[PDB]
Amino acid sequence: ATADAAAFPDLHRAAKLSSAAYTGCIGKAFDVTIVKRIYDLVTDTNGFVGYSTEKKTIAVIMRGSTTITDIDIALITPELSGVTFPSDVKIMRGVHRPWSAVHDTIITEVKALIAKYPDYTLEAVGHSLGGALTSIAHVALAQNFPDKSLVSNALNAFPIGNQAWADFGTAQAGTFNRGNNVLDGVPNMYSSPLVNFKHYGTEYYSSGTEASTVKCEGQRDKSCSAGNGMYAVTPGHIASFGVVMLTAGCGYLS
Repeated sequence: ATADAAAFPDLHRAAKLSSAAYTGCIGKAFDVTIVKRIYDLVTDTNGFVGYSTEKKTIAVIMRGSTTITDIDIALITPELSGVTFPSDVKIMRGVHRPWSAVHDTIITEVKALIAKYPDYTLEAVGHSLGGALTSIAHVALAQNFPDKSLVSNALNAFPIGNQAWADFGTAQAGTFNRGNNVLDGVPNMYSSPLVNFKHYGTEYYSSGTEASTVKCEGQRDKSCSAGNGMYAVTPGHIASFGVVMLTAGCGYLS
């Protein structure tokens, strides 16, 4: 890993937006005006779609679980509208199922927003399960909207598929970032050789400050999550880039 303080402001924003999704902010989440509220009861999938006039983006913000204290890790062949998966790609059902429940609703709203704001770029963000969802959202958006710039920020996320999945994620135009925190073992789930799920993207890592922010080398840099000695839901999971989930508020008076 190498120092990359310059990465911190965008990841800090991503963490604020992710916190807003847990809070259930009304009208807006910081600079994002929320135009559509995404909800699936059975999969408890929640999130927001909207636009930022400040950033000139159309944003998909996914919530994590309402509890972190079960998830289906059976690998399945995924199927999503507007996405063409190679035959060997497999994703865990516990992420494909909730995403597939909301996929068409999200794509439809993004397409409507693109018509209204045709110069805006795309972004996707979320924390924990919301970050795992963002790792599929990245591919859904890249495949459905190949003429749009795209940046996705998955925070504190576990990996969701096999090597063919990770390779397919890497193949997409657009930038997928995995922003992780000290003292959090969730990104280390499913790393055992017998299970062998694979990350993609560029990992960034911090202890909550700009100065501590690094850009990691490869998927499992031992200076970042892979080396932190943690597994699953440990104390650092609740925070990302200086934001403790649920404590950011909404930016109402900013």
